[PDB]
Amino acid sequence: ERPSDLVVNRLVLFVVKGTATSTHNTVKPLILLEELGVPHDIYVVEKVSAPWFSEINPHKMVPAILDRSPDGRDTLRAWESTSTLMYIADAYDKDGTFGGRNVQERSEINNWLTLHTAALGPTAGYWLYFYKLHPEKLPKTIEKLRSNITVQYDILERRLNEPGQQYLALKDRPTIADIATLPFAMKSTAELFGLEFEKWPKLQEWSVRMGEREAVKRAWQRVAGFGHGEKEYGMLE
Amino acid sequence: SERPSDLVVNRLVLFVVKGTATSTHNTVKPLILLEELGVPHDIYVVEKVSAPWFSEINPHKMVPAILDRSPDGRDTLRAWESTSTLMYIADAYDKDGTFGGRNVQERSEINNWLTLHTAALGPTAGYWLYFYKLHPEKLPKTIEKLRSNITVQYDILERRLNEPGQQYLALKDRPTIADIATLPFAMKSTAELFGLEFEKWPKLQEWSVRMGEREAVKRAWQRVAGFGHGEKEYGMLE
Repeated sequence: ERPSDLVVNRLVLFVVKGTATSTHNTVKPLILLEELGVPHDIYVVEKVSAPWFSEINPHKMVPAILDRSPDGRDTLRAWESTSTLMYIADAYDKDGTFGGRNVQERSEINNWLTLHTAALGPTAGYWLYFYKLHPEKLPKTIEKLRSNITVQYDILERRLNEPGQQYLALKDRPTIADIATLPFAMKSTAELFGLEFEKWPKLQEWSVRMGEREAVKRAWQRVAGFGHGEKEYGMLE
Repeated sequence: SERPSDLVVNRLVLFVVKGTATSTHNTVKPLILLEELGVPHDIYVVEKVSAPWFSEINPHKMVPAILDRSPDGRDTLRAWESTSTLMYIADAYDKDGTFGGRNVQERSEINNWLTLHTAALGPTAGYWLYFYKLHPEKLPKTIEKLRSNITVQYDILERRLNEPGQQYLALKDRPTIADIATLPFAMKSTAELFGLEFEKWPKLQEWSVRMGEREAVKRAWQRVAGFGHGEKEYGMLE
């Protein structure tokens, strides 16, 4: 079965009702969609648990993307934020502006993108679970995860301190790697972790440089408002 | 912080450590693909991942890592994080898209299941092994929760493999970098280390034995166990 209003004519990004702690992963694909000007629709999921949604993403989370295939005969699906970034970059960044133009560029883009996906992303994800969602409070665990977040921030700082290394993967311009990292490496998010983000200056400078991009501003502005517009759930107009 | 005398990049150099039961689950992943594609490569057994010269190669101070020559051969590039190593090898040495994916459709599913493993099972297992063995104190209330999350992942993989003709995680027809990335953390030996009955997920076990029958996978497990236990313990192997 399926919902009535769910129809794919363009890329379809699945999000939830905007909050502080529900947007840090959904904003990632939205930043890239805003950077490339890809035509897309927003579908606000009421219950990620809903059986129809688990057929789209078996991990039962946002973001998730349903899109028609290149030919336009069949539809494609992408889930896990890092997997949404790659799929867009594959299908919409033909110039490799954000995906990488050759093997050498991609090699560094996949390094920093994957580092985030495997280290800082899960570490931050587990931290938020044990802090807010876990029925019991385990402060020894929450402390060890907060300790691991600083180890990651350190690795980002070290990289951004290297000569002319303005962005994480490439010196010259931002890549999906930078988009994947920004939501878990900004002053707002550091403060939530109970960290002084000034301690990592170059990582703070980097976050501000990224934050001043019009596409990043629009993404944060829009992702906050989803589910608080004229339509509470389903396909937004 | 000198780069060791014997460290030279004439071809793809895969960085590993001394082979154990604990030290081959991530370093086997790029080695499986290298064996599957028959890529010419060297093995460099790192004595100390803490060594400052190694931190210049992989700032996360872990294996696997890769130094390789650029396509033209004039420049030197690096790959670190097991999932990053697979994606690089596929990009540089899998032009047919046999494991990397041939078109957008195939890659979409390959990236999905690859990323799931990279973001969910991989980091969950890695945190589980840490608190169990490496963390000075043992906190039972936390460690149980990670084991409880490993099962939720095993359940998602079982649901996928139960779909009609879904012989492999990403694609129906053949194995991809997604399957190579998941295997080490979804096999009977690794399920028993987690204190789980791997029979409870039949199709996932069927998948795990079928992947083990592949000659490239057998060669990888064989070789990765033997690194550092040969005549040369550390440095570039021959």
